[PDB]
Amino acid sequence: MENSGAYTFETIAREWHESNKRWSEDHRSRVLRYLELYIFPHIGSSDIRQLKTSHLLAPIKEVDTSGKHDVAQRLQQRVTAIMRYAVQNDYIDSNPASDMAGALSTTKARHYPLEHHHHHH
Repeated sequence: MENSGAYTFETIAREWHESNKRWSEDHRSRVLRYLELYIFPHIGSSDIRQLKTSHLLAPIKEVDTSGKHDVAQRLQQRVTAIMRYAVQNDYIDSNPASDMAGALSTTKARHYPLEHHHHHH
């Protein structure tokens, strides 16, 4: 990229998103403000190349306590997914969130998983 910058956590989310995995992206342009603030509340002082383990989940637990606990899962999935691409691009080397809120309540069976091979742009 000629214009050096925007290498942050923001653009990495766009990278896999532009292949279109989910909808409602039109709204996200504005929602980004609300999202960034609440997804990185106590951890918004760190760089993408310096993420930590599930200790950062503590402030996210706050909204969980409000009874809106389902949103926390929707939030965490971003950092969990992106961090996997981060490891696949090997620019973080290690895996800070190896679990990150693994097993919420009701565990399923997952009989013959498919989530082990994915490649299509």
